[PDB]
This record gives sequence, structure tokens and C-alpha cells, in this order.
Amino acid sequence: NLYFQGHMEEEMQRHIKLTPSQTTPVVLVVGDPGRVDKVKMLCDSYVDLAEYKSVECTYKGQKFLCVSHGVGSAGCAICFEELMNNGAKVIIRAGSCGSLQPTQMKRGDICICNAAVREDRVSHLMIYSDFPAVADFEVYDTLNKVAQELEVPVFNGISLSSDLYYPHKIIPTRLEDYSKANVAVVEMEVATLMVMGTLRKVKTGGIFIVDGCPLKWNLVPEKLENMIKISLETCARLAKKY
Amino acid sequence: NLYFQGHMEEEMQRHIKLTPSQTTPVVLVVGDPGRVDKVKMLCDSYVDLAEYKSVECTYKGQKFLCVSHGVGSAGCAICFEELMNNGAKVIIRAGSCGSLQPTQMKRGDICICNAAVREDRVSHLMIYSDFPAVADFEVYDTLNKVAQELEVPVFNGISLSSDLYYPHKIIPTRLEDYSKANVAVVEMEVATLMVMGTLRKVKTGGIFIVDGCPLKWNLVPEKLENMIKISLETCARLAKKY
Amino acid sequence: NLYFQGHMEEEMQRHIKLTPSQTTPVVLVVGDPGRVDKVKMLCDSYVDLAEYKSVECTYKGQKFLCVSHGVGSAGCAICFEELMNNGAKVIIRAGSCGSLQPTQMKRGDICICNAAVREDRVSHLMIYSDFPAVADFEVYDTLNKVAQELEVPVFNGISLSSDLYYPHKIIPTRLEDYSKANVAVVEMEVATLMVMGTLRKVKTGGIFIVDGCPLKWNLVPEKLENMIKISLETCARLAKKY
Amino acid sequence: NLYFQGHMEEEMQRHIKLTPSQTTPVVLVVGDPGRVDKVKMLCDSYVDLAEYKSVECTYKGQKFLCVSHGVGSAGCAICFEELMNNGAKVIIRAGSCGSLQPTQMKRGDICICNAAVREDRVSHLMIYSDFPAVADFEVYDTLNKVAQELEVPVFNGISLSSDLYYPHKIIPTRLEDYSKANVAVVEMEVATLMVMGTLRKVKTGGIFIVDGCPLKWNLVPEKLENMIKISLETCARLAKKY
Amino acid sequence: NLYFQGHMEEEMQRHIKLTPSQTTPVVLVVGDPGRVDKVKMLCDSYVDLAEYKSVECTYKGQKFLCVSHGVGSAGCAICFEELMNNGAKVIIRAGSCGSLQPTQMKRGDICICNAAVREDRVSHLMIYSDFPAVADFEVYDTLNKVAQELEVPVFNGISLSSDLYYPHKIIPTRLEDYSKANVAVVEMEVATLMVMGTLRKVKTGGIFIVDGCPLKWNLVPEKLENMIKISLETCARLAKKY
Amino acid sequence: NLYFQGHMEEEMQRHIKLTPSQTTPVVLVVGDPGRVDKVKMLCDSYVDLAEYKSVECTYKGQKFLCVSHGVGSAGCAICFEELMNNGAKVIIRAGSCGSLQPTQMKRGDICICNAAVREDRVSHLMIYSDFPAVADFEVYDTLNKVAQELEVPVFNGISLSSDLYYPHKIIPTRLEDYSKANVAVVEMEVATLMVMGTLRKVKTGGIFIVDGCPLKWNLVPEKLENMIKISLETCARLAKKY
Repeated sequence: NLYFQGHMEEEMQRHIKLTPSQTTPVVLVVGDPGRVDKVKMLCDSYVDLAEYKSVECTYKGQKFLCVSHGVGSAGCAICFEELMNNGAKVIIRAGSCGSLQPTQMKRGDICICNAAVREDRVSHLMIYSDFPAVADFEVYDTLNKVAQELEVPVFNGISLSSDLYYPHKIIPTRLEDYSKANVAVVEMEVATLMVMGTLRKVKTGGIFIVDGCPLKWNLVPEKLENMIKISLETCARLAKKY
Repeated sequence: NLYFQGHMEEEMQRHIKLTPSQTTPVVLVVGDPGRVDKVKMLCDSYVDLAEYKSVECTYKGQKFLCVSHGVGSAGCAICFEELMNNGAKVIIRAGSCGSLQPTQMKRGDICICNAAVREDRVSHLMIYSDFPAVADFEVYDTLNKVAQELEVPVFNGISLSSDLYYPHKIIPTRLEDYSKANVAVVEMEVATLMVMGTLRKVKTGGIFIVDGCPLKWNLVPEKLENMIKISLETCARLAKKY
Repeated sequence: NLYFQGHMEEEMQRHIKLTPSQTTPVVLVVGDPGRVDKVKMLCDSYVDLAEYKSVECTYKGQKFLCVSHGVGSAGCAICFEELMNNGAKVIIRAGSCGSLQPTQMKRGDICICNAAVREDRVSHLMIYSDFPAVADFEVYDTLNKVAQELEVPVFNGISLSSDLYYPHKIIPTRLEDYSKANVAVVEMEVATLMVMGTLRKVKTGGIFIVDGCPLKWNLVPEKLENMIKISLETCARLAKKY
Repeated sequence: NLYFQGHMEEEMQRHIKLTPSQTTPVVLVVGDPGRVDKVKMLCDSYVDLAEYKSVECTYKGQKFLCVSHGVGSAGCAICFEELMNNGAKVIIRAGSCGSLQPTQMKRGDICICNAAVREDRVSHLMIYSDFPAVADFEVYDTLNKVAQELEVPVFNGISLSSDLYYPHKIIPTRLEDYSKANVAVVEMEVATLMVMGTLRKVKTGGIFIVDGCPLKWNLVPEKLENMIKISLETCARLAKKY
Repeated sequence: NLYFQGHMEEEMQRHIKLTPSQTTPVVLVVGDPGRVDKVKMLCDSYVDLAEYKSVECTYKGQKFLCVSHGVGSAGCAICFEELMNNGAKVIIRAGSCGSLQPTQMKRGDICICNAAVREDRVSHLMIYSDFPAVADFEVYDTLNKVAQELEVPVFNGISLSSDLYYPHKIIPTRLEDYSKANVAVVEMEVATLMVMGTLRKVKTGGIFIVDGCPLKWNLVPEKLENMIKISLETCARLAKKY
Repeated sequence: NLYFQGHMEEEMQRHIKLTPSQTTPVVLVVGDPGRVDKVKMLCDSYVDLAEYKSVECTYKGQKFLCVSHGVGSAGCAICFEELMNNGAKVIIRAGSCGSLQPTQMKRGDICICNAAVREDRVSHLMIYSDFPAVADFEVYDTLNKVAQELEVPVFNGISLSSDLYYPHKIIPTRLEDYSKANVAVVEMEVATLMVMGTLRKVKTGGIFIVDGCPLKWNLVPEKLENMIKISLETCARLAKKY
């Protein structure tokens, strides 16, 4: 029965404008508001939670958020921070990537990454460069298990998280070197998520669809749908744990 | 190195207008702003932290807050709540009381109470009436030990926390019954503090100086100073533990 | 990172031999090195800053200097100048005075003065005689407020600053006239301080203990201690403002 | 009328051995004592102010200093510091430079620079490398306006301030790269002056005569005289503002 | 940056269980843990450094240890040794003594001793009997100066350090002879401290309050407090020197 | 006669497990336990002082230690530290090196080095890279004088101390550059010893036998014996000084 004035509402996080009660244990982060729309329409139902776009998805009986950045920002580092502030336990980044292995991975193929090269800027503000950007094994394993069950072929490998390629349309100088070092793909911010996750004891992972082959200088609808279905099914499975 | 916009300042509590960094592990709560002034001038030094009055006291090398309510409120229940929200570990209420045992305790005598009768209103919003309002044993014991060391005589007993006597100048109907039931003194809100403390795992206690004998229908300066010195010395000792 | 040779130390003032970093916003000036010793022993702690005696006092958590002239000089006009050169914001002169109102003020009584008669020599080198020697109102008010709080009775009035009485043991010819004009007491250099303060936008005040009644032709320890406590408490309060 | 012993002379700066009263609002800095001699003989009159050479120039009715370093030092960073300590408001560096644009600027041509590459050593002790070395726009504009009025053709561009080229006769490794990046000329310390100026709110500029073309591996008297006349006329014009 | 495994902590002394960093230049040794408690409560603040009891006292801004032996030992010879091993520069022994001059010194009087008769056992293991047990003159002088300033009357003289009187409640056979030889008082171990001090170039002294008159066959609270205040003030003054 | 419990044994250093009494003024450090065995059998007699191998050698009447690291460590930086902690005054490193000057120094030749390139890792934890790794001149001179007297030809020059070559069998990238810069040989840790020596005022030197020519991509018994004899004779001579 004890309700104090000024203590009736939860603390809202500044940018994503969500409270802990609005924040689910599992969160799917995608790259733009349009993609959030694509994802939510593949769910059983959704609730819009109206700079940063947030929707509560229901898929196979489980509730999880789907979040992206909006106009005015370059990525979702702040999203990761605020989601974790609100008690998120699992965050999965899903999006596009460029293939650095032309003879193994072509446009439309799907990569589930276990670790990342930190060319991402933000992670270096958190911890020294020697620290590994690495996925949570359970998230990584679950994504792979789900793909196997859906009979969707995937590749596994290290990703290059670049503050240049997607954000600025700039080819990193070390891109060829990393290809030779067996780096599978290039994306934007999964390394940021991985590192923050480790530092804050939050489980992370990444899944990406190849949109191009940058070193050779529009996705396939079915292939993109497959990547999204893996993401949604994985989020549902993990959500049951909480 | 990672500082996010809108995440540079701590959450300030609505009424006391303090952040966790401003809040010490040990807090002394007194009954009015004037008494806070009396207390702070008996300390080694103090820092004013400018509805609710707050000062950081330094006494015998230790930092602890001294807090009271200001104009516009009837007590400090909200203070207790917000102090505990900010991580306070020990809260001691010091103030005046009325003696319910005229032949044992007279004006100027000091009572350190181990438990309280819940005629306080607020505690009943938190938990059923059958639940005991009881001090933390370590706080109670420390207050008694400090008085012994200072060679200040004290009484120990149960207090009646009344929402009528001090707040409204009204004599509770059960006051005589409680006197016969061996209740030592009557004060305002120590039961509120005790119950909230138990519910929130925060250590509490109370110390009071007799200002009158209500059932027989200006304090002694030295006696009041003694009660304050016990409070300050006790706060200092407990502060060392954190 | 840019340190130039010959620019590593601050400018030291010629006579008091202090730098701006050594000079506190608030300064207490007393009449002789022995009195500086008396004052510093009443403080919480002190640091000797070794013609002119300077000590950094700590009292109720605040740092302020206590300064006097040494062997070889007649007063502290040069001290005032150099302290203000080093950025002092408040200077209070504390010392002895002679009562010019025998039926109102006797030996041991304390006077806090709001203005001064300029029979001091030095002020006339700064500005025409018509200009008033007047205390800063906030300093004057604070000294009075502090005395009230300490329950020390005081008198308020105009002082005669004389270049003859204390320096040369000479009775000024106008002393009786000034008594009739309601001048309260006679001291040495507060008018010098007041005028320089006004000219240089530095806040000043004065507090004096009656050591004698000159027109009737060893202080009380407790009374002297009271005057010093008022000075120290006032300095502490003002020091908080900076 | 108030003159204190030891307070009759102004603070003299350690190296240039000048007081604020000796320091004009506008100062022309040149590269060696011989050049100071050349400049002063082109003025209406001058006063020698006898490691560091200083002369007060009078030109077109206005007083400004002309300063250089002497035997025992490598540049005038300390001069800039001490001049600014003494209240200088405008400092212009005039001297020689090497052309990095052989097909646009040849020996004897004059460059008025708007900014500088910081290969100067000293500026990096003051502020991070990312901070721009940039002239004050009014100084830059005035130098250009004066040249236009004198019908002296000039070039405008960025200068490379090098701690190697003039001081040590060493060709910087990046000299060719900077030429390709449209850097106009190479000189010694204008970047040092620019940065210190910005940091200390002092207006700066630079004007240089091409003495050579370093990347192709005795000045023209009339051309050198023109550069000096622009400097002197500009200093005179700015001096009127103060 | 060079930290070797097994070389990160300082050598702790075996019995007092303190490192050099924990050991202050000045140390006050008292006779039992209870007295350490009495002393620390008269200080501005203290820090417990938990057989041998040690506390870091802060008094008038200066830090110094207060040490005593605990249950299981007869004195503090080992304490003296280990304190000096840890770099202590001044050690003062304060405690009780018995008066050997009944007509000059009575119960509650205070003696500051300049030398001691070596009936102490331990000193004879260090050096031949002919060697004098003598205080450091500066310590002795400072204790006397402090008492004078506090207006506490004291006596000065030689002490008998006895391994029998306090340790075993045994009257030494030579006690009467020493009284006739103008020995002032009898205590326990100051001779041990003096001799070790001389041998190890550590400054020592002693101050004692008369608790009885042994040859005639509970102290006064104020008198004991005075002796302690002299000790604390002296320790503070000496501490400033280091 | 004064022996305190717990103060009867000297402090033993953690890793080498030696006390100051066990540590001689002069110490010979070699590269492995087998080589210590080779050295000790060339001495007049030896005493085994049983991770780190230590033997007290007697040669030509003088006592000095011969020390190496054992299984579980990569070098003797910790040995150097602990030997110096125990009061060692001279430490000489003797061992193998690779020739960087194929036309001047071949397998079996002996180099006595005056300074070292710091590619050693550990020295950089102690002091900035600009600080020179340099031998003590007396040690260097004595080694050369001894070789001359023994009629053993030697080379003198700078050594490259590499954390890669001997420890990891890795060719440093700058090895060819250093050869061209007139660096004589490559070894492991002499730079570490030199720098620590300078920082701690301990005299150091190095002597090495060429075991290979790394840039061209089993020692001669007599040649190795000569290098050891120089080491032993030098240690003996220096030992006489202490």
C-alpha cells in the first residue's frame, strides 16, 4: 500500500525512452526502422512502443523487443547501454554484412559469428585493444542449432566490426589483410555489443546476411527471410529461459 | 573512457534532492532544520547540501549526513525511503519524546528504544499490524555502549510512535493503557523507520530526550547536548564499518 | 605540458613573502606574533608559513591565513596591500581597543565596528579625507550574527583609527571630542584596511576587545577567547563562500 | 600618493627583460637581431630597449615593438609567452620561408598565411595535435589589405611550421606529402605563435618571403623591403586600435 | 611500472604486525590497551590498525601511532625494536610512576625525566651497565615547553626503570638508596627505550604521572588528562618536523 | 646479547631464496643450470646453495655467486632485482650471443659489450625508451684488461638485447637494420641488467661468446672455456675491492 509521490513511475532511459518494465530479458537489435517493420510483420503480433525505434514482438508465445536507431544517430551503442541498464540479459544483433571470402560466401549467404575484430571505435573507450570481442557461446550455439533445425545453411567465423564501411562507405585499409587472416565478413557494431556484453555480464551474439563482396568492388527475399526467422526463433527460445 | 550523453549525472531522489554519491552509509535524522543546525555546529566540520534539509557532517574523521524535513511536510517517511533508495545502510532517528513513566523518567532524561508501538499511520501501509517495529540490535547496543563510555545515564524501553501527539498536539486515547503496558516514552515516527528498515534490510535505531510528561498534563542545554553527542559518536563508530 | 624556465614559481610578495597559491580568500590580521600563536592554538590545526608572521589556519574544515607584523614595523598596511595583490577577498582585523564610552563599554567588552575615524596616516595617502572609512556590510553582519549564535554580547559603533595611541603611546588631542561625537573605541589601523578595501574591492571588517579606558587615565582570558572565537568562526563561514 | 617599498618597479619578464609598461599592444617578431636592425632603420625612429633583442619602433605615429631571439636560443616561443604575459594583444611573425609550390611561388615572392601545419614541437606541449594552428582573421585580412594598398602582390596559403628545416637544416620526411596537400610554404614557428595566441586570446598572423625552393634542392632587396613595409604598415594600423 | 611477484607487499614486523608505511615518524607508547583507548578518544580522530595494540592517531592535523602491549607480554621492548626497524624517528613512553620523593611529588603530579637508572633487565643485553640511559634533549625540552604552554606544572628528574616494581609487584632492594640519591620516580621500561634509542639513533623521552608513593607503603581524572594532553601535543609538534 | 624472537633469521628473497649474508658483493649470472655446473667445476671450490640455481664460487681466493634461472622462467630479471635487494654491488652477465657482423665476428669469438639496444621488454617497465642501456665503465674495462692479460682476443661493441631471439626463436624485424647501425651482437637480457644497475647504482657488464650468425640463417670447447675464465678472473678481481 505504500506509494510515494514522485516514485510512481520507473526511471526511463534517456534515448530509447524505455523503462525496465518495458524491457524484455531478450532483445533483437536491427539496423534501421524499416527492418524493424519487416521483422514485426513476421511476428505473431507486436506492440509499438512510441530517434530510436522500439517494438515489443510476440513470436511463438514469447515477448522480446526489436530495436533500431532512427534518424540522427550512426549506430546503437547507446541502445546497448540503456537496454543493459534496464536489465536486458541477451542482446542479438542481426543485419547485413560484406563477404571477405568470395569463394566461400556469396550474396545472400548467412554468417553467425563467434568473435569480432574491433575496428569499431566505441569498444576502445571501454577497454584496451588486447581484450577479445567474443560472442556468448550459448547464444552462438543456439543460433546455429536453430538454423540446423530450420534447414538453413550458414557459415561461422569472425566478423570485422568497422566504423568506416557501413557508416561512411569507406573501405578500411586493413580489409585485405583481414581477409587473408581468415576473417569471414565485415559489419558495423557487433564488436561493440560483444565487448559491452562481456564487461556487463550480458549475453550477446550476431547473425548477418551477405549483401555484397567488398573486395570484388538488394538482398534475395527468401534468404533475408531465413536470416530473420533464425533470429526470431532464437530469440523465442532464449526468452523461455527467463 | 565511455561517457554517454544523458548518463553523466546520477539519479537524484525527488524530495531530498540527493544522489547516491551524496548519500553516506550512515544517516542521522532529526526533527527540524534548527536542530540540524544545532547538530552541525557540534561537529568537526560540515557541508550544506542545498522542503528537506541535508548537511554532510564530519565528526571524529567520519562522514555522515544529518537530515530533517522542512516547511510543508509532517515527518520524514519520504526521507527514509529516498535515503534507502540511495544506499543508506544505517539510519538513526534522534529527537524529543514524552515520558510515560513519570516516576522513572523525567524531563531531560534520555531513552534509547529497542522497539515501538505502531500508532504511526505510515507503517500500516507497508505491512500488517501484527509485524513488530523493532530496532537493529547492533545500533541499539552501540548507542548504549557509547552512552556508557560517555558516562551519560540512559533508559531503555519501548516507544509509542504516534501520528497524533507531536504532529497534531493530540493525546492518543490509548496513552494511559500503553503506560500501564510498560511503554517508556511517546515520540513520532521511529516505528515507521524501524519497519521500513526491516523490510528493506537497513539498520535502524532511535534515541530520544524527554521534553515532557504528557500524562501529568525548553530542554536542559547540557542534557540535550549529551543526547546529541551520543548520536554523533554512535554515527561515527558505525560509519567506520563501511 | 608547457613549462618555461624562470616561470615555474609564482611571484612572491616582497614583505610577507607569500605567493597567491599560499594566500587564502579570507585572512585574519592580528596585532603581534604572540597573538598569532594564541589564535593558531585555538584552531583545529595550523601550518607555519616561514619581519611578518604568517600561518595557515584550519578551523571547522576551512583554511584561512592568520597574519601579523613582526619586529621592525609599526603596523600591517604593507600586509594589506600584498594580501590583496595575492587575491585576498576578505580581510578582518582583530585586536585590542580603548573604550571612549566608559559608562557603556568597560575592559573585556567586545566592539564590532561599522566605520572608522581616519586618524591613521596611511589612508590619506590613498584618498582625500572626505572619503569614508567603512566596513563591508556582509563582514560586519556576519561578525554580529556569529557573536549572537555564540551568545557573546557585543557593542557596535565607530572606531577611531589612531597613528598615535597604540603606536606611540600618545593621547590624540581630539580623543575627548570624538568621545562626545559618539565614537565607541580607539584602535590602530582598521581605517587603513577599510579604505584600501573599498578602493580595491576587498571586503573588510574589524573586531576589538577593550583593553582600557584612555579618558579615565592584561585582558580577561575568557573574554579574549570569546573575541578570538568570533573571529575564527566568522572567518570559517566566509571562507565557505569561496 | 601611496608608494610601498619593493613595489615601485613593475615585474620584469625573465628572458626578454621587459615590463608591461615597456610592452606595446602590437608586437612584430622577426628571426634575428640583424633583421631587427634592418626593420628599425626603415621606421620613423626607434628606441633600443637593452639573449633577446627588443626595440620600440615608431612608424606612421604609432609605437610597437620589434623583437627577436639572440645568441643562445633556437626560436621565440619564450618571447611569445612573456610578451603575452606583459599584455601584448597582437603578435605578427615576419620572416623567411621556403616555397613548396615551385610553379606558383618563386624566390622573393611573399606569402601571408591563414593557418599552419604543426610540425613545430612546442605547440604539442600546449594542446593535442588535432587542434588547428590558425591565424586571427583580422590580422590576416589587414596584412592582405595593406599589401593591396601598397600594390605588392602576395600569395595566401597554409604554412608548414618545422622544428627541423630552419633550426637544424634538415628536410622533413613529410615535406613532399605536404606540398601535394597544397601547403604553400615552410617556415619555423608560426604554428607555435598561432596556437598560443588562440589559447591566450591574443591575435596573431604571419608574413613570409620565399628564400628558396627546398624540393628543387640572399633575397632580392626590393622584395624583402616590400615584405617589411607590409609588416610595418600593418603593425601601425593595428596599433591605432589600442 | 615494474612490479615483481612476491615483492608487492612491504615486510611486516613479526609482533606488532606493522609495515614501514603504517609506521609514523613519531610514536607514543603507553602501558596497556585500555590506555590506548583513553588516548585515541582524546584525539581528533583515529584508525585502528588490527598481542600488541596499535592505532594511528590524528591530533592537531598530525598523524602518529599510539601503541601498547597486549595480553601475553610483560612490556614493549620488542615494540621499540620493531618500530625502529620500521623507521620510527621519535618514540615517547607515557605512563604511571611511583614517587620516590614524598615531600616534593605526590599522587597525580607529573614527571618528565631526563635520564633513568637501568634496573630494567633488557638494556643490559644491549650494552654494558656503565652506559647512561638518557633522553633525547629535544624531546625532553619539547615535553617541558608544551607543559609550560598548557600551564601544567611538572617535575623533572631521573627515573628508576624497574623490572620488578610494576611487572611483579616487588619492591626493589635499592629503592630507598635511590630515593636518597635524588632519583625522582620509579617506572618500568623507559631506560630500555632510552638505551635502544641512543644505540639506534632514535630520539626518546618519557612522561609519567604519579600513581603512588611506594616508600610510604585510581588517578585524578583531570591530572591524567593533562599528562595525556602534554603527550599528544608534544607528539603533534615533533611530527611536524618529519 | 639482544636476540628477539622472530628476528633471528635474515629476510630471504622470495625467488632466489637467498639472504643478504648468502649474497656476495660480486655476482656472475649465466643462462642455465648446466652452465652454472660448467662454471663451478672450473673454480677452485664451490658450495651449492639449495626454480633458480645458486652456487657460491671460490676462485683465486675470492667468493662470488654464480646464478641462473631454472625450469619455469624465461630469464633472470627477478634474480637481478633480488640480488640487488640483498646488496650485490657488481653483477656480470655471461652467455651466448649471435653475431650481427659476419665479416668481423664468427662462431667462438668473444664480445665484451659497452651498451645495449633495449629490445628486452623489462627495461621499458622501469624507464622511458630514450634512457641508455650502458655498462659500468670499470666492469667493462676490467673484463677487457683481464682478456688482454690472458691473451684472449675479444671484440667490443653494442649488443641487441632481444625478448624474441633466444626466448622464442624469433628473428627480430629490426635485426638487419641494427647490423647496419654497427650493433655487434644479439643476446637476451643484458640491457635489462644495465638499466636496473644504473637505476639502482649497481655496477654491471656483459661478456658473450658467438654461437651463430643469425643473418646468415655447439661451441668450441677451448673458446667457451676462455670466455668463462675471463668471467671468473674478472669476478675475482672485482671481489677484492669489497
